[PDB]
Amino acid sequence: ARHHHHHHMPEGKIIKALSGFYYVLDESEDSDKVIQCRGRGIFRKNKITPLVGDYVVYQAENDKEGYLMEIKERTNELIRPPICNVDQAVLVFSAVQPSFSTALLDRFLVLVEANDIQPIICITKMDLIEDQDTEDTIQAYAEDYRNIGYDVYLTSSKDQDSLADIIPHFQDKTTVFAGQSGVGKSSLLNAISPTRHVELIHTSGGLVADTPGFSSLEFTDIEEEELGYTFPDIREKSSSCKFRGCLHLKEPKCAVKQAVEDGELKQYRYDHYVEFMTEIKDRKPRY
Ligand code: IUM
Ligand code: IUM
Ligand code: IUM
Ligand code: IUM
Ligand code: IUM
Ligand code: IUM
Ligand code: IUM
Ligand SMILES: [Ca+2]
Ligand SMILES: [Ca+2]
Ligand SMILES: [Ca+2]
Ligand SMILES: [Ca+2]
Ligand SMILES: [Zn+2]
Repeated sequence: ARHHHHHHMPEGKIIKALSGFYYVLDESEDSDKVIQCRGRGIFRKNKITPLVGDYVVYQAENDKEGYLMEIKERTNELIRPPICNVDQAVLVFSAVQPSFSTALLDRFLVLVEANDIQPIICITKMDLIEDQDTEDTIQAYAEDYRNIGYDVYLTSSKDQDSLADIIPHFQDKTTVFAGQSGVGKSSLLNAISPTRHVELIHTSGGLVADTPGFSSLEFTDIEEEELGYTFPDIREKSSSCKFRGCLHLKEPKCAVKQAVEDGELKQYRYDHYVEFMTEIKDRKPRY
């Protein structure tokens, strides 16, 4: 028979943090159990605030609140919402209503990439396209981003609500939704179907944040030499640039610029790179 279950140091993930308690999901036993914990019974001197998404060691006894013992090193941390250890971001945009913008997509991609997160791309409202030229343009963009190496899912509004092709990605990951406010929120609600503080919702074998990420798109923490790494296409071509640390702006014998000339890198990707570079540089005085 089962006895003394509570005399070990189990591990779990913080899925909710509210009013002085931390709710820890523990999948490591036949049970799916959520344990209400205080952060205080050990974990100091160590003033670090626990965050939703933290991987923790905790202790808990029968019919008593638990206590966080140790917070594991964080792989990443978002500021708004305050969450950490995020594996993936589903970036949701509309094909029409409003018209799809590679500029907007590329900005979100940079932010996700710069936070050590894997982007997944979702273009919805495909059902609202009547013009064949509009359909062809969106299919071409989708193939472009697939060729860069992203997963790209084209969905109808009242259909994508099912999230059929996205759901498989949730398993054993922590995921956030971001992108356009309208479609991003509606897709997210669809995902987690059966200010407030963010929670992770346990669904389809993984965790999904109940608040959109990346609500502000400033590049404040990104430096000029770091930007190219967030464009996998530019990043890979940068190996062939003559000068080391080439920023792919006015340098001669730049492989990135040559690739754009040849059609090996999309013109719009490079155009956005240069635009974002300018924005980064404009933070500071120039000499
Ligand atoms: O996974 U990293 O820098
Ligand atoms: O996960 U890395 O370069
Ligand atoms: O997920 U990336 O370069
Ligand atoms: O996950 U990466 O370069
Ligand atoms: O997943 U990658 O470069
Ligand atoms: O899997 U790769 O660049
Ligand atoms: O998995 U890779 O760069
Ligand atoms: Ca622009
Ligand atoms: Ca896929
Ligand atoms: Ca709740
Ligand atoms: Ca590389
Ligand atoms: Zn270059």
